Amino acid sequence: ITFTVMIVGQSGSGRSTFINTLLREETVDDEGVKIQLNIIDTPGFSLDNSPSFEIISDYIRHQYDEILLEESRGRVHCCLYLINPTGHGLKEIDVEFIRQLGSLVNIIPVISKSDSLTRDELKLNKKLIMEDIDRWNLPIYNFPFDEDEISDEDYETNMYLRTLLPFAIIGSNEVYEMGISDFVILRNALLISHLHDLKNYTHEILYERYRTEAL
Repeated sequence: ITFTVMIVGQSGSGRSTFINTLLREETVDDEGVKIQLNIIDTPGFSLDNSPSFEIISDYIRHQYDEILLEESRGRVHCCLYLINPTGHGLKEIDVEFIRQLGSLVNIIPVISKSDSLTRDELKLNKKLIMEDIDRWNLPIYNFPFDEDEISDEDYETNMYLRTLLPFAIIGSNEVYEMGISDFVILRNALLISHLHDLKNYTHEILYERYRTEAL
């Protein structure tokens, strides 16, 4: 079971060191069965450095184009948008990127250089990025769940995952919190299940909207 995850975000901190904390492609098991993850990185952008995102937008659209093509005779299931912190909430480029591409790819916001900030600094930045997501109605993957199927306790876990957003993912992968533990290392089973929901979300609805756009 192959999976496509793309890393997008500014040079600022280090978009090149982030892939290591897990254009260039890189490949990396369930409850016995083999699961090969195909992570792909893009160049870091700055509003003036605009010709670097149109090719990401093209790649995404083009992957969805070659499926729709095969259905008439490789697509990205998750976007890890690296946000540079400190700089009060979300930038105009961070905003303009995720509103367009948020309809085509499952964007999940992450925070770069997490270890170079305090807990109070991190709480703040988390609060603001989320405040700018609401204000600009930014279409982010907010862990949608099957109302009847994925029920109770697993719901409580999903409410907690959403809480960790924007993911400050550092060290041995790990996500940082604010309040039992400071670093959260996701159950191998849990990460895979979500990957299956992003794989399914980009096929069941995200490709469906793009298919009913050209048709």
